[PDB]
Formats: sequence, structure tokens, C-alpha cells
Amino acid sequence: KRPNFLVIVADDLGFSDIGTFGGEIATPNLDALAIAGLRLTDFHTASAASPTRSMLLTGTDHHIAGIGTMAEALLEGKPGYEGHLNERVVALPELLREAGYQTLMAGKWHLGLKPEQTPHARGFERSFALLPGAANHYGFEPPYDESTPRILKGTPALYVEDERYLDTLPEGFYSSDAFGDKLLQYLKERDQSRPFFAYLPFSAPHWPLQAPREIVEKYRGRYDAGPEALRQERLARLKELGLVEADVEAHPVLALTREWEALEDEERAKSARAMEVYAAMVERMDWNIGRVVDYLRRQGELDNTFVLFMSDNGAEGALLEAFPKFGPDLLDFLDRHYDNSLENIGRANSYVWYGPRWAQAATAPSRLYKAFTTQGGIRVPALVRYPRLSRQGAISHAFATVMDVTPTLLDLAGVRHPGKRWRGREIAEPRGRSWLGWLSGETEAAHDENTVTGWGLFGMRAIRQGDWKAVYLPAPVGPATWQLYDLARDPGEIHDLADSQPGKLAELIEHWKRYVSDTGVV
Ligand SMILES: O=P(O)(O)c1ccccc1
Ligand SMILES: O=P(O)(O)c1ccccc1
Ligand SMILES: [Ca+2]
Repeated sequence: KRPNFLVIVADDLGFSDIGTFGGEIATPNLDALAIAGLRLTDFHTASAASPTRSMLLTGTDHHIAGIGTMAEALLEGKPGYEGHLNERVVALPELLREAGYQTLMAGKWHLGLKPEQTPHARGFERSFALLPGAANHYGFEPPYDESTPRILKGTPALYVEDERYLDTLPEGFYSSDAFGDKLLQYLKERDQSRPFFAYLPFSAPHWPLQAPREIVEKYRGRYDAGPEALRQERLARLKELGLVEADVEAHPVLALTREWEALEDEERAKSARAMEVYAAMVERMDWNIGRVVDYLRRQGELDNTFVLFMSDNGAEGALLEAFPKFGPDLLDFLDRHYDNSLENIGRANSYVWYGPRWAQAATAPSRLYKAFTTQGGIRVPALVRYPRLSRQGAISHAFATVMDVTPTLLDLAGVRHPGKRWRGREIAEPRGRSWLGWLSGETEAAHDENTVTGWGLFGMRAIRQGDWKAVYLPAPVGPATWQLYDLARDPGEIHDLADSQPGKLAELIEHWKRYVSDTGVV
């Protein structure tokens, strides 16, 4: 008996959004996986979507795997800054597929748009994928020409099924529902006598925030108290459930938007409606996850499926109107082409994001959010449900990263990572470490006080060894200097220890430099 795998990835979901992670959002199917499984509180991704994906599916750092910076932000020709998963890496599905696994995917790819970079070309026997980093959840497209804001030009509903670039979408297309139908179709059509690797990367709860009315309607008024009232509920509940320490000091909320109590009644009603919509996206995703899990359960296969759920990065605090490289004139265009009046928020012809204060409610007590290298952007909820593993039913604070997944699943599938050559081309070997020892109860963790780990994206840096972490946030968002935090004592990265622990910081700076050098950071 070799296990199946089901790897589920939410897009921009916050740490505490889910019930079992302290949330008020209805997430029954995940909750059952979570409570019975092992919930991780110190599992890390990268600070953004394609870099994290490239890590998930290779076992090594994104600067090596081809996604040194996002394809949207370019460096060109430099090795590892291709904008797609490149040929210096072998992908997890490619390895499993050669060792007998049915490799199935329905979801967001974000690892390349060209025929030779598709899920189909990178190891997926069957795939229904959105290739870009985002799109209108309903397939409603604005006009595409030179004047179209760059962020919208970058996010058409460009879907593929295997080799076929789809020329249209079914009527009633809603992303999370379509990903559910398709993964379910592929499972129903599988060879029932061989195991599967099912990849279910949703695009929910990623902007634009959109969900079926009948689900949003369930959260009517739930968010009228605003994002700071929400953060306080989330923090109380995280403490209550044992996910963060009872005495944790939460990092302060930093936002340049007007605070909730400064907003006029209409502004509040609309931002509350966006968080209602967001909630509805999470529940609806959860509901599609339940369709898949329930089918597997009825087939007598769930207990022999290793189930991993994770978000791909921290909650999305961005103001898309603030980076002019997303424009020109994003708001003016949206004003001319979309209907963001209150009643319409959440339909196909709205386009909203919920902004820095709602995001920060879900990353608390961590500092900031997506696209930053602080714990807010990189510490994400994750759970592992596999009953043959001995650590199950508990909360774990042991360090782990997204790069650990590939070695774990290869391990469990009984497949050796090929080493430094594959198909004759020279390739990278995983920087992650298999969780098998730790999850089978042999060891306390998969990493230790000497484990060194690096991040670097959008000019921001982090370097971590054991539980010490240094951070570099450039201007205008940080001091453009190295700050040092003891994450065991200060998980909010509030208390800069550069002055009191300068030796330790210089050690980390040295490790940072090895990292820059070993991964090809520019
Ligand atoms: O927020 P994401 O990094 O996943 C993204 C997607 C499409 C365009 C730009 C950024
Ligand atoms: O900040 P958002 O673009 O999502 C917005 C919401 C209501 C009216 C205008 C813009
Ligand atoms: Ca993401």
C-alpha cells in the first residue's frame, strides 16, 4: 500500500481565517481534516504566489527553480529569473508520474503560460489550469488593449486542459466550483488500482473578491464591527485554541488607509461587503474541498491519502491602486468598466480587494502580510492529515517550509530523488528535508537550531537559523536596515535586537550571503 497524495493550496488565505485556525468562516471540511490531522503554526512559504509554487513542486528555493522574481516584474536572461519553472529543476509530479502515480491537477498554475511550460508539459497526466496568477473568477473580461491597466492585462482567464488552450468557458463557470468539478471528474475517471497525486491549487480567496450571492448572504453584517474588531476576535481565539502563546504581543497594524471609525457609512458598508464576499470564497472553497474529500472517503481511499492543505503566502494586504506599475489609472479604469456599488460587490463585474487592515486581521499576531518577508507574508496555515503517520490530532510549533513537501512525498511514495542529473540535464537537489522522521514520531522536528533558511523577494530579505531571524525591509515600508528577532520570544517581530545581539546578527548576515550565493539571488 503506497499512499495517494492530495495537496491543496489556497491563494492568499490568511493564517486564522479557517475555523480550526481561529476563524469565524465556515470551513467544516477543512476543520475535520485539521483537528484529526496535524496543524502547523511555524510552516513557511515564500512571500508570494509563484515563488511559493515553484518551491512546492521542486523542493528547492525559487531563485533556483526559475521564479527569481515574478514574471510580471521584469534580470531577464539571468539563471533562475526565467519567469517560469525552468529546466535546472525536476518537478515533483514528473518524478511521481514516472514511478506509477496518476498526476492530476485542477487549479491555478502560475508557473508559465507557454505550451512547453504547462502542467501537461511539467508532469501532469491530466490538468484543468488557469495559467496566470489571477483572473476574474467568473471569466468576465474587460477590454484588452494598451490602455488596460497592466495588472488586468497580466490576468486574463487563460485556461488550459492538458494541451488544449480553451477558447471559452462553460456557462456558470466559477473558479473554485470548476476546479472542484474537474478534480472530481479526474478522480472518477482514474485507474482505481494505481495511486494518484492530486494537486488542487485554488484561486480563492484571491482578488478580485467574488463569490455566489447565496453564500455571501450568510455573512451579512458579520463584519460590521470592522477589521480591528475582527483581529481582536482572531487573537482571542488563536490564544484559546493554543495556536499562539496566551501572552503573545501582536505586532501593530500598519496601513495607510483610513481606519474603520474614520470611514463614512458607505465606505464601511462596502469594505464590510468585501470581507463578507471573502468569507464566502473561503467557505465555497471549503465546500469544493469537501466534495473531493467526500468522494475519496466513499471510495475508501481517504485514509490512504496524505492530505496537505496550505495557503501559498500571507493574507493579501496590497493596495493595487498604489503601485503605478499595476496601472496606468487602475481605479479610473475599474470605475469605467466595473460596478463596485455595494449590492454588486462580489459579482463577476465587480473588482475589489480588501486592503491592508482586513489582511492584517488574519495574519495577526504576525508582522504585516503578503509580499513582505516578515512572518506575516511567509508564515501560513498548514495541516497534514495522514493516519498512518504517528503525529496526528495535535498542534505543532516545529519549523518547516514549503520546500520540505517534495522530499516528504517522494519519501512516502518510495521514490529516490534522482540527484544532480535527470533526463541528462544537470539539476538542483532539494534544499528541504523530508518530514517522515518527524511525522512518524522518530524525531521532534525535521530541522534544528542550525537549520538555515533564506528568503529574498521584491528587495526584501530574510535569513533564519533555528529560531533567530533577521529581516531587511527596504523603504518606504521599513528602515532599509537589518533587524534581528528572537521568534521564540517575539513572534510578532516587534523588538529589534541588532544592538543587543550584534554578533548573532553578523552570523546571520554571513548566512544570508551564502544564501545569495547558493541560490543566485540578484
Ligand atoms: O499576487 P500574485 O503574486 O499571486 C500576482 C498575480 C498576478 C499578477 C500580479 C501578482
Ligand atoms: O478598494 P476597492 O477598489 O476594492 C473599491 C470599493 C468600492 C468603490 C470603489 C473602489
Ligand atoms: Ca498567493
